[PDB]
Amino acid sequence: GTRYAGKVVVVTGGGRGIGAGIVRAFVNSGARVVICDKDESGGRALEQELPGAVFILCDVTQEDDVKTLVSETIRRFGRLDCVVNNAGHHPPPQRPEETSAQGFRQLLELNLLGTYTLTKLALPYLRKSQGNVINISSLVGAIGQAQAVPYVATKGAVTAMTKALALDESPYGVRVNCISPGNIWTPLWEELAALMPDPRATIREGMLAQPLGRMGQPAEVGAAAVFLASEANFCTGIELLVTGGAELGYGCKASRSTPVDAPDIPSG
Amino acid sequence: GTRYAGKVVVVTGGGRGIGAGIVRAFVNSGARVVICDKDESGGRALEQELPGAVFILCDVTQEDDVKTLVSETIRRFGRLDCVVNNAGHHPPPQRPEETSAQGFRQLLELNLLGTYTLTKLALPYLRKSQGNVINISSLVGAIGQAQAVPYVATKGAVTAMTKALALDESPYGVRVNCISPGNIWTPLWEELAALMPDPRATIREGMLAQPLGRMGQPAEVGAAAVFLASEANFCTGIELLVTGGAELGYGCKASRSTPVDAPDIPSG
Amino acid sequence: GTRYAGKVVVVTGGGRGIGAGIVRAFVNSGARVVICDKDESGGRALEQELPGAVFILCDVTQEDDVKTLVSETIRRFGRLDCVVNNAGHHPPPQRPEETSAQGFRQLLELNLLGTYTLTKLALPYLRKSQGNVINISSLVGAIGQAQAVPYVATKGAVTAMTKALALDESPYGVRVNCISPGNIWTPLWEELAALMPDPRATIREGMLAQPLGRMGQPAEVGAAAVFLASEANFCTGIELLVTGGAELGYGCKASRSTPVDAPDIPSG
Amino acid sequence: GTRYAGKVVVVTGGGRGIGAGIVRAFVNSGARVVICDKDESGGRALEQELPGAVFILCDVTQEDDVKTLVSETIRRFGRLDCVVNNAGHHPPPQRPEETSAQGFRQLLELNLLGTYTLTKLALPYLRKSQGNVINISSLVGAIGQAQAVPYVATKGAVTAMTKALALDESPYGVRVNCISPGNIWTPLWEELAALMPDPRATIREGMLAQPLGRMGQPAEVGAAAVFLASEANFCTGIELLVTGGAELGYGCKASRSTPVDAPDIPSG
Ligand SMILES: NC(=O)c1ccc[n+]([C@@H]2O[C@H](COP(=O)([O-])OP(=O)(O)OC[C@H]3O[C@@H](n4cnc5c(N)ncnc54)[C@H](O)[C@@H]3O)[C@@H](O)[C@H]2O)c1
Ligand SMILES: NC(=O)c1ccc[n+]([C@@H]2O[C@H](COP(=O)([O-])OP(=O)(O)OC[C@H]3O[C@@H](n4cnc5c(N)ncnc54)[C@H](O)[C@@H]3O)[C@@H](O)[C@H]2O)c1
Ligand SMILES: NC(=O)c1ccc[n+]([C@@H]2O[C@H](COP(=O)([O-])OP(=O)(O)OC[C@H]3O[C@@H](n4cnc5c(N)ncnc54)[C@H](O)[C@@H]3O)[C@@H](O)[C@H]2O)c1
Ligand SMILES: NC(=O)c1ccc[n+]([C@@H]2O[C@H](COP(=O)([O-])OP(=O)(O)OC[C@H]3O[C@@H](n4cnc5c(N)ncnc54)[C@H](O)[C@@H]3O)[C@@H](O)[C@H]2O)c1
Ligand SMILES: O=C(O)c1ccccc1O
Ligand SMILES: O=C(O)c1ccccc1O
Ligand SMILES: O=C(O)c1ccccc1O
Ligand SMILES: O=C(O)c1ccccc1O
Repeated sequence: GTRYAGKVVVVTGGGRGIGAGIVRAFVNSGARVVICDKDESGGRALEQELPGAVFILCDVTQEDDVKTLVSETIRRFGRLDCVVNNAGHHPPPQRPEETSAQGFRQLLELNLLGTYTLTKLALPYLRKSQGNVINISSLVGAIGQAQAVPYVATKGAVTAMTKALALDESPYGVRVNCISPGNIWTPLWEELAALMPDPRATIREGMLAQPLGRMGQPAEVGAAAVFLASEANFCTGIELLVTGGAELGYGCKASRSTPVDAPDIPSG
Repeated sequence: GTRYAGKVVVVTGGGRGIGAGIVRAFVNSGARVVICDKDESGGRALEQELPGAVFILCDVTQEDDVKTLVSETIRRFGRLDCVVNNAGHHPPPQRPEETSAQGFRQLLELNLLGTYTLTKLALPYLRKSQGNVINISSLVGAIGQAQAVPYVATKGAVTAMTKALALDESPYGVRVNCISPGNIWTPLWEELAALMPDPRATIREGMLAQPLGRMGQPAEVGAAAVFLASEANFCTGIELLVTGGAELGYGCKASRSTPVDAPDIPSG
Repeated sequence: GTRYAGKVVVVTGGGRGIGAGIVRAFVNSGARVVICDKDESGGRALEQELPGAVFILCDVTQEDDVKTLVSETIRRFGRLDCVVNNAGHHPPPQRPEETSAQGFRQLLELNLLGTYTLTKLALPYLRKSQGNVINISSLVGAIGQAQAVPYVATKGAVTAMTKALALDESPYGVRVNCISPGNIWTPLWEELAALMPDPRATIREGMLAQPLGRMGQPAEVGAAAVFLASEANFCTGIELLVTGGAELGYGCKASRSTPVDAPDIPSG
Repeated sequence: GTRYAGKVVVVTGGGRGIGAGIVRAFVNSGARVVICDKDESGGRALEQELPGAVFILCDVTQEDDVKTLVSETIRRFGRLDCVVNNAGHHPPPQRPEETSAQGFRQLLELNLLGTYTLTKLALPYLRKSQGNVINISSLVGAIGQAQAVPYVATKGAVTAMTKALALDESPYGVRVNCISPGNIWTPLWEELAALMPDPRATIREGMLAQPLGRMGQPAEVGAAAVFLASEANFCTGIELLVTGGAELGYGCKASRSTPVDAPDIPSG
């Protein structure tokens, strides 16, 4: 592959799940990939497996880690063409009264402000390279999700901030886009399902949520990212849905504790 | 009620279902309402029950009926303030290979071109009154629907044409908006459910499609219409969703004939 | 007016601008309105002018102020039917490198977490009343805005969180919706324009941004809010646009420092 | 290139403009491309220039031409993997009173029913190949356009029908997606600009409509199409925007004949 040959790419949270999918997709396209992750285990494993992937330990909520990540990427590689803000977390299901403003704040540090800080520090270099930014939002930013008020809020923020940055940076030719994956089968998905009374039933409901009848794969988000960076030169501020059609058509939305009348009083 | 007192309102398909809901809502607001319907039974009944509602027999696919409707409304009432394009039909479920281009054309005559013809003839009078147009689209125009390719297409057209008209008519101060109802309990809904092997199970799936756990009522669309005409003077080209939240969150979207793997191969 | 008679309504930032528009609209509908504002001047003025409007000093970023606001509203009035989260701020234009993570955080405290905290504390009472929540987001949450990365992000968060809450609260019958105003002529708009080299030229560009050719008024957002609370019982999780059509059609989007070729090389 | 090697692709309107962009992009990916066009000049030229591109004369509004196109593609190539419905026309600017129902109908035959007829006949073969459909809609389907009520309506229909087909065809694994290009520099764009009093000023306004400051190219839509067909296996029913950001941020929307007050009465 040569669609992104020699470009320098930073992927946050690139050590597993969707981030690793994106890392492999960019390596496959010929890029130099800086894996940024707070966990050294998965990243150093990719670094050793994929030459041209390199691991730099970095928590994106720690402003110094991000300055050092950026500082090292330029020092080590002389340029920066693409930033894929992927580091993010989804808490276990929580009703609104089970969330705290403190938890919300911590989650904004990761999902939103981490994405913002790396982008701020990266923009002077992306301007020189006429690079682009890719943020990994989520479909629930667009249509909501049950028991995930903080998470949904951070993803609504990422998608909107992507459009704001696209306007601020178009005078420099720097594109700024986001991918909104639906249900992607990842360790995070697996870890969350394992907290449920019936994990496999929960995973099954995850697959049935798509007209296509399955969850997506990290590789498929990785292809979407490589397309945005390498072949979508007239795309900026877009929200690319990788969702298997989950947002389409009617479905079972009234919840298992939601009072529903019998079908003889259909409209109350 | 006085929020729309003495304004002259035309409601197509106003003889039953959502159209009658809208007719009652405008009468309640003090308007003069011209009920336009191809069926005389339901309309003349409203005309007799509601003074200030008046029935004019008119098939909106028949250009002469629409010229005569418009011609009679001005002759009889001297002005035209509001056109609610509601006349529309939803065919029984049909797979794509069960539709014909002829059926599609007939359905466009009603759902789209009927709305277009009345609007064209009404605009010279709406310009003088600084009136507005309200089109009744559907949520499936926005998110699709199974087994309804022609219907969905006509509703995608209505929603888009609403925005085109809003731009063409804003120099005159004529607002042009649409309501996109989700599942509304109406005779049409009832007639379609009755074609199913299990009508009440189908109606129940209709109610479960909403987080609110019920279908909407015609009166609730009627309130939305009266709000658009009488109190939304800074609204034009909007799509007002009356859907009970159907478009929100994940749901059961993989269809009963869609191959789905077991939850041990979640992503294929 | 009687469309919301005797319901108890809290409006944050109700002391001027859009908040005061909403306060007057609910008072006009017959509600008991608790004006919540951090500035006593504008609120106490409304409290004295409008009986049935009452002012309670409260900064929504101060968790104790919000507990006390909620505690006093129930103690004083015995119920809570409607929360209009309107308190919000738009900073002066700032390029991305002119924003700080600290400023972003402060802005999230107001625009997002203030809305979240009042909603959390209000929900137990809204559940009993089968009330509803109305958040005042912004159109730029949906389509972005130049030189406003933090602000846009907080409004993307508000709009998404509205959908998350609508799902979490539909089992209780509590609707949760937002209004996304476009350009509304308010003191905040005036204050921001006054920071510009040519205020009136800037205000003029604000009016030209709408096909309707003007900015909106607070009263028009107030009507939209009263409609959501009092007549949109089948609406939840919707984004109601009060924008004068700003999001429609093509416009002048390439910025005054954006390199644009001459029209003989149209596509680069 | 090998991303779509040996797949059989039909591109309607493939003889020039965006269609030819898509044809070259698929040929470049290794596909067998059947150029379908009503004009033989541009298509036979591509057929001779690009081996593996083949031209079949076909007007998509003529049901027999489409049956013969489909019949010949299978007979000649034994399979059908991808249908790119691109044939479409944009009439010169027309106010609503300058359109006729007849013109509207003719435009629906091309833009909508042509897309529908080829898809119907192609689906039995796409099911066997687990192929996909790509419709070329337009951004104005989503946000409207001035003086283009019929055109906008047909494109609203194409985008919605894409979602309906995606639901109907997901049980077979057949993806169905659309691209919504903004302003793309093509012969059609050039022909329309040439009808204006100042063509180059009009082209310049076309470029300024994008934050990126230029129009798109056919090659860029071609890349988007090849991505949808060859690498977006978890995408169905999506609307991929190729618009240079035109839908983002505020712009000059109040039209040159739209009454606008001076900036001392900003909100009427
Ligand atoms: N899995 C899904 O279905 C899904 C859906 C929509 C969006 N997303 C988004 O995709 C991204 C990845 O999701 P996933 O399922 O692959 O997650 P994951 O948990 O499987 O992997 C996330 C990676 O990010 C790293 N990370 C976490 N916090 C970090 C921090 N502070 N600094 C640096 N690295 C950090 C983790 O160590 C891990 O390697 C997230 O932003 C998530 O919100 C996922
Ligand atoms: N019912 C729903 O759930 C639902 C959902 C979304 C949109 N809608 C739309 O709302 C509108 C009304 O739906 P409904 O369920 O109330 O339907 P309905 O069948 O119950 O009533 C429709 C009315 O329109 C009249 N009509 C039909 N064809 C006409 C024609 N050619 N000329 C004049 N009048 C004509 C009928 O005679 C009838 O009185 C339609 O446009 C429909 O697409 C309905
Ligand atoms: N003006 C516009 O064009 C526009 C457009 C879109 C959205 N909005 C939103 O509408 C809301 C009001 O905007 P506006 O133009 O009327 O603003 P404004 O400045 O004119 O009034 C805002 C009010 O909120 C109060 N407030 C501010 N911070 C507060 C806090 N921490 N606690 C309590 N009260 C607080 C202020 O004292 C003031 O009374 C904001 O949320 C804003 O983002 C405004
Ligand atoms: N140019 C733009 O800015 C733009 C923007 C949005 C969408 N689009 C869409 O993209 C498509 C192509 O646009 P373009 O600008 O490249 O147009 P174009 O006029 O430059 O080329 C269109 C091609 O389609 C062919 N065609 C027309 N009618 C046909 C018919 N009945 N049967 C078969 N072939 C037919 C023409 O002969 C021509 O080769 C259209 O569907 C258009 O609506 C274009
Ligand atoms: O849809 C999501 O955003 C999501 C993210 C991580 C894990 C499970 C999920 O459903
Ligand atoms: O959702 C619709 O458009 C609809 C319309 C009429 C009848 C049943 C329906 O689901
Ligand atoms: O569009 C906005 O969100 C806005 C809000 C406050 C002031 C000016 C504005 O344009
Ligand atoms: O935006 C469009 O759909 C379009 C299509 C063809 C020509 C010019 C255009 O603006």
